[PDB]
Amino acid sequence: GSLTEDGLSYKEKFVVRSYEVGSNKTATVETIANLLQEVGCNHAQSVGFSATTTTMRKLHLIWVTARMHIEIYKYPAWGDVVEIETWCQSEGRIGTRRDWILKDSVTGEVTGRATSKWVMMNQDTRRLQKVSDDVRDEYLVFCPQEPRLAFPEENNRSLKKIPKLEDPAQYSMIGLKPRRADLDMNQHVNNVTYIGWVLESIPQEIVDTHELQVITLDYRRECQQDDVVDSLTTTTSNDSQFLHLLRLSGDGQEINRGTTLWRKK
Amino acid sequence: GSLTEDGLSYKEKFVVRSYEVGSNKTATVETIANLLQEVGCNHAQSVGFSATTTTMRKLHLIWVTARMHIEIYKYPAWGDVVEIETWCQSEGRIGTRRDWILKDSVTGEVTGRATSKWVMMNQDTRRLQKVSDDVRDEYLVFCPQEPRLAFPEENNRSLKKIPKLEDPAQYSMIGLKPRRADLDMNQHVNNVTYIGWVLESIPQEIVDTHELQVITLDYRRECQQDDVVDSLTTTTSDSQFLHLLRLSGDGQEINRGTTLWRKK
Ligand SMILES: CCOC(=O)NCc1ccccc1
Ligand SMILES: CCOC(=O)NCc1ccccc1
Repeated sequence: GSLTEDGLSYKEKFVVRSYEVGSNKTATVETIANLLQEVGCNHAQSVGFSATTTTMRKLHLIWVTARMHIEIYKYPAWGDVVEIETWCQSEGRIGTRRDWILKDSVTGEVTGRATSKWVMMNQDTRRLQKVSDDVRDEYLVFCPQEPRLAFPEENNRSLKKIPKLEDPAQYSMIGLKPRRADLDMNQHVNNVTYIGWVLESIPQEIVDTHELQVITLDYRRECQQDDVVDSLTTTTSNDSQFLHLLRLSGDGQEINRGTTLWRKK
Repeated sequence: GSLTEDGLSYKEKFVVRSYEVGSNKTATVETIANLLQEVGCNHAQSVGFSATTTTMRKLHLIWVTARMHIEIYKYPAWGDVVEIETWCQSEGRIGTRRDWILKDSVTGEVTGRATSKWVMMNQDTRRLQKVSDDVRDEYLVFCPQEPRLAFPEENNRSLKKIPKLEDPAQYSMIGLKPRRADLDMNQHVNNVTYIGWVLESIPQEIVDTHELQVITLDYRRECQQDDVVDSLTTTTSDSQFLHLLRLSGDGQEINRGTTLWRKK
């Protein structure tokens, strides 16, 4: 992959693999989500991140995900090439945004888009805090300074407030735990695993007769390597919508909330 | 990916991804095993399986893995390229073999090698019958006919009988369930998941101080979507382990094997 001409965005091509696809022989939303992170990390490397600015490293600070939002119009087939463009933007003192555009390599038509909100956190204490002006200065030179949104629309679904699922839940999947393959290189649960866990409460019948169109996922706390998770779904609706809650079963601590939206094939 | 000049093997180059590596920033054996299955699939397509031969699809037969054996000398780093070459061979009417060699694309030096044993089964009934001369002969024209072995050496790890762990196990990890990411395009649990399930009972202190050099794994029976799996490990010894996968209730064996780890 590579930096565009202006050096303010990054593109990479991916061939969809046999094991990356579901029962339709098209890419799963967990697969899309892993390619979104691979191309993110490849952009980070390309602009010099050995992913922390100098001020970040001196204050033991990191980017962490507060929200992921993914809209898929077509899931690429087994053997197909998808093209993903990525870029970041400063959201002033609040945090940063990474956005993505997925294309069919052959047609050049937009097949997907995704937006994400990141906040600063102390790695040691886990305390959230503001982007300082020193840090802003530092990474603002890798970012288009005029707006560039994957989701421009005036009331797009990617910014909506998400409520807490009320007990009892219409569906549930109980006693979910990560294995070593769920962990990243820093031994934290991969952010994509949460997507998988949220979807495990969707009944097989919805998955067999529908196509996932939108997923909006808030991150509240992390699951540790020795935590166990309960996944809770309630239908809220030709389009099926759901509301989602992930919580630790060792006391019911909220770890993620979310909404999905599915159209019949 | 592409067939070699003679049309009798397939090579492919893979760039190791961020999420495919563990705490030392080199590929997991699960990443390696996923890459082996992708080059295998890509080879099947290249020689005209758009994987079932004629008379195979007529008597509802499929290839299923009996054994996977993997030896790693160096796990590729994050952003490195592993070049894997793969090829099949006839093992008479017993079954079929698929072999792999991995190399550092910049050095050309071998970094791993993998062998796998495959038998026929119906697919509706799942009865493990053997290779006829229609479910054969049709696939020999894609195989080197003279022997070509990732593991040539007589008396060698990859062919050894594995025994059954005796209760009580030294370590265990209980209540393992596959989620939808664990299923393939036929909604069967992907064979790579059992590898993950077997290593889950190796204690973290071992993973933190050693590197896995060898994994031998037998496949006895499939784990279904609503099955629950228990993973059991005992040191036999470098460290050596004996492994057993069994279904959480009745104690139905699904997998047995052994691993071998060198201190870093
Ligand atoms: C800098 C690399 O980070 C990403 O691109 N992250 C992608 C992602 C975020 C949230 C949930 C799942 C995936
Ligand atoms: C024909 C395509 O299948 C493969 O090559 N699969 C490779 C594999 C086998 C057993 C366990 C893990 C991986």
